[PDB]
Amino acid sequence: QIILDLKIDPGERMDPAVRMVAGVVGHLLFTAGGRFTNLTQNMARQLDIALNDYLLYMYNTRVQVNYGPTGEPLDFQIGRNQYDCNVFRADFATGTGYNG
Amino acid sequence: LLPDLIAGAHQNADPVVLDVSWISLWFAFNRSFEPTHRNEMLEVAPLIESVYASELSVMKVDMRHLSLMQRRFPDVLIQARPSHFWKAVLNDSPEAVKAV
Amino acid sequence: FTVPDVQKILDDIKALAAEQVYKIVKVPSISFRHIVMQSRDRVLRVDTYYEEMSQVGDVITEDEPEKFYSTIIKKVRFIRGKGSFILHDIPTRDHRGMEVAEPEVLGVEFKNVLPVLTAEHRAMIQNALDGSIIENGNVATRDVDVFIGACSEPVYRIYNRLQGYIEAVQLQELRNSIGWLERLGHRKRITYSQEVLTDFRRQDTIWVLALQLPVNPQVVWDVPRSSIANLIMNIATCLPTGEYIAPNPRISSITLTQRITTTGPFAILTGSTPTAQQLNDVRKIYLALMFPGQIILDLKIDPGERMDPAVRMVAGVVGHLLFTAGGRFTNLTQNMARQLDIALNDYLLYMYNTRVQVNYGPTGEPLDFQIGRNQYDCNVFRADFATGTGYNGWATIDVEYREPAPYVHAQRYIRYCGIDSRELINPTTYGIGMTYHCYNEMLRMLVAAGKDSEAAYFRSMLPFHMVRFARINQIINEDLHSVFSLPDDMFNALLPDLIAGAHQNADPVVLDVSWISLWFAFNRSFEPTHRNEMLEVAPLIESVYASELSVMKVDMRHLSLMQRRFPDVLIQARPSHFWKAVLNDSPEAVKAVMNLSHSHNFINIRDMMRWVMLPSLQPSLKLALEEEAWAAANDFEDLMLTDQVYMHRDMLPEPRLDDIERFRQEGFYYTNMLEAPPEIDRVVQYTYEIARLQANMGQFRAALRRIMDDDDWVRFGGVLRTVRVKFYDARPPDDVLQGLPFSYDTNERGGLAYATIKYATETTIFYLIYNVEFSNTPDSLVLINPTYTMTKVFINKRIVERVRVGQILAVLNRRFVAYKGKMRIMDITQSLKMGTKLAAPTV
Amino acid sequence: YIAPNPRISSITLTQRITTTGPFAILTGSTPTAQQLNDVRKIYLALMFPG
Amino acid sequence: RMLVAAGKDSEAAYFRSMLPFHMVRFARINQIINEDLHSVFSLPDDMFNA
Repeated sequence: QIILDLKIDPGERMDPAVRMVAGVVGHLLFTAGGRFTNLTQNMARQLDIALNDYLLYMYNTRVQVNYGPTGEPLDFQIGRNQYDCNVFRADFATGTGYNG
Repeated sequence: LLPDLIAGAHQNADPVVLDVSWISLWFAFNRSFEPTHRNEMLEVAPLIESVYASELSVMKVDMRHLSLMQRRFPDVLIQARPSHFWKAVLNDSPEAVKAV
Repeated sequence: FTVPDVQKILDDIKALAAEQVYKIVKVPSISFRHIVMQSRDRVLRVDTYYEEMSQVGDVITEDEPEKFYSTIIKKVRFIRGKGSFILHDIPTRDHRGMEVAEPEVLGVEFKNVLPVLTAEHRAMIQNALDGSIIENGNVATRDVDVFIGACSEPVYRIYNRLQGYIEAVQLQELRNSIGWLERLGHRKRITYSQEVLTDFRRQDTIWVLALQLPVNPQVVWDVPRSSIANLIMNIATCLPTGEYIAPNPRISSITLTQRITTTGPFAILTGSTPTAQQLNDVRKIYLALMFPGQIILDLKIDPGERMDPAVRMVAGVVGHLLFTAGGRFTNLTQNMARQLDIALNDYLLYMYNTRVQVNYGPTGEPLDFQIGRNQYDCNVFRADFATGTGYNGWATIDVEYREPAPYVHAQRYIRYCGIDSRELINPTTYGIGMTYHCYNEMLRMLVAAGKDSEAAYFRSMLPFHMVRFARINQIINEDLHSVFSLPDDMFNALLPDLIAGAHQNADPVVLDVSWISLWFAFNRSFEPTHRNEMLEVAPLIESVYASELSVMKVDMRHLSLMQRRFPDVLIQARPSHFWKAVLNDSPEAVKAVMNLSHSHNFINIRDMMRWVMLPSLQPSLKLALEEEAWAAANDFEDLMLTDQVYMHRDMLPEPRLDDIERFRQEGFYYTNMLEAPPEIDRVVQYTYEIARLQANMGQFRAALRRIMDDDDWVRFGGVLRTVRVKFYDARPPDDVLQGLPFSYDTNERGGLAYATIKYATETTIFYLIYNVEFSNTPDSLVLINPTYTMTKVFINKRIVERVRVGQILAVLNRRFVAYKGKMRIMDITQSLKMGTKLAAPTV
Repeated sequence: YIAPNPRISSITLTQRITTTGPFAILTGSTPTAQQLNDVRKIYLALMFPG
Repeated sequence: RMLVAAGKDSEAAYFRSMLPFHMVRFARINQIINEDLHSVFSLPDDMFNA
């Protein structure tokens, strides 16, 4: 029965890492699938972008990435075991990528 | 509600939309909720709404009766509008449920 | 940054974005009025719209067609702004168990005929008032009201069109606008908001948008010879500003001053210090690298300056690495390549010793030899744009079409030396172990020349090199994607454009710098620590700009067809006349925007004609309103100008009052309005030439008196005349009654006779009412000599009508839409501008 | 007598960077009385051919 | 075409920009010659062709 949203305004300044960690905590802290909902589509997409960008920006020596066909975020495979991050995208009918 | 929101169907129950900040998610990640005591008015919770229900019951009843004369008598109700008897009953009524 | 004129004009554009043409009222504009005579059952119904146009503008004359165009545009804008209103919070009452409207919201005023009515008429008008109903209809699954009112057709069509526009906005446009905008937010790394769509009233609120969001790229691109203008305004609105930083000096300390006793050219150029001109030149170089093809660098050597050999050989060997100028695009003209190659051929020969055997090539072309123990063929490093060798993009993928782009005419993702623009860069550690072909081969031939120190230097600052191309990669592939970018087929032609030697295409601008400038560019790196602040308003700017362009396009399309419809009044005219007519009636913003382009290169009328036959137009409310307005304004009869005028003697009626009461019950009025044009046998066409010869012979006035004794009609000229409406209660003045539709003067000067004849340009229509007194004789108005009137004008449209008691309400045939007073209306057009930029992580 | 548009020789791109004319050294020049006389003479020879 | 062949480009660009001014100056001089000067004191075609 309650819907959240994300606020922007120029009056505040932050380290960009807040969103980098915020995508992770959002995917680990809300439920957006099953038989109900807690998110709306736009901020779910924003969290998807945040998690993708956290999985992309890295500081050690580089590992190899293979990008997928479409321009949707998380369309790639990564690393030595070739783990597919495409399962982490959010869809309301399916509900992958959250606590539910 | 979930098919309503995912299909855009017109619904009676609006899910209330709120807004938080980005770093607030990470802060809420590092907290826990502990109710060291329970609400006192819980011990008088049920009977309250019973009184609530009773008042609503009463008003619903005379609402119906008002409609009767709209069918019964057109000439003394030349300017009949449902808001007329709605406000007439809603004036002579306890202010509590009206405030609710 | 920007020159202040462009900043001022873009601020003016944003200001011009934020005004409102539509209106929200409670009762629509009143269109019909009733004049009550001494007649108690017949009144004069007059639609006030006709007289309302009749009092606007100045007289039309054939000598000034530009003023004619200005008046036409003014009247069209008058009718356009006349009906731009939306009904909201409409009053009503309730009886017969049904909600009934108000006589005011009917749009018709007849309050001044009630007290002279009778009992039966009051009963009938009461029943007719009770007749009107309001239906609880629906639109887009939202409840609305339907009722019947009265309005003139030209306003009604614009009202219907705006209803269609708002229905289309409420149906599909805003969702796809939001989706498009969010795709830009994803790609451009810019965050937006939807808070205003998410209150607890969102389900029952009517949305309004003034600007359509998705912008057609061809509408900006079709502007002829505006490529330079698009470029300059792109770099004005999208180019950000960072800072320059050098790497650790211990690098250059250990690589080119490992030996202290000896020295090299690089050892002397690494201790150099710049001046302001070199910083400006490095600015120019980075500007060139942020825009391939359109910006090309050239060379200057100042007359007061002298070059140094160390400077030039270092310049060549470093410029082989700082540019990509081959393959499918280019960066530098051929002269640049020739001097860089000459400097290379000098650098590979200054220290030539026994331990290196070099086989000189037979050709006289410079840089033709083989060097090293492998005896590598150094002939590859010729700079030909066909193969692209000698640059950085040689043997490297640069142009690709990965995913469906937001901006449909720009699909590109430009990747220099194989790096990708999707990974965010950690510049302190990124780039230790990435490489490509040309850099490695350059290292191999540097060692093959025996130059150890330069090899160590370049290998040391390989990460520096590639990370500043990484920053440039970011600044090119996320910020600069907009409708101002170079179109794909347009972009494909630059290499044929450069190598062919012709200029059918737009010629890219050129730029010039110095030799040591590229050295001072090499050992610096750019960082975008502060992005430009006008990014979040760009989509709004395009939608307005595209709207104004489409407005002038449709104005050209219809106004170019004026002369064919009216030959006799636009005889001496030119297309330049309506060109200046619309230049006088447009805001200054688009004029300045086309000033930045058309100042450099010339345009002509056929350029505009081909521009306006281009079918590119951008969806907007103003376009819809104007298009249906000009469609409604096609009949110039509604444009209060006509030629159906006649000078004909008729007699005013002078009635017999046998019964005062019966005559008073009926409504008698006079008008010299003509029901139909007369037969062609009773009228003769007169021009200036026949009148001139008539005066010349000396039988001018006598001919007119004779032909009018013949009781005929005269059509003085085919020149249009302004029309004017009057109402009176008494006799009109003699000037308008007995007046002549022409002018004729003759004087004497110096033994000669002079004569001039004019045709009247101002004509009027008027209505006369007869009021009688009870104690009057039946022959009170009877005169021995009836009066002469000599003005007759014909109009198709029934401007004024005498109406009986019941026929007044037959006008009720307009289907009007209403929104409930418990609704609310907002607009979120300026809400397009909101948004924040996600600064990339930086070290 | 009318001078040409100043924007033909150069165009600006930002606050500091701007193109320069190939004949920039000759563009910044102003005639004398004799040079005005010569300009008049050229236009008169132009205006009557032959 | 000659200056393009001569490797000279910026001068060619300046002239290609300059051309319309040149030809409209000559268009106006054509108007002056053919319209303004029609008088008996103009040279007849015999002398002009001789």
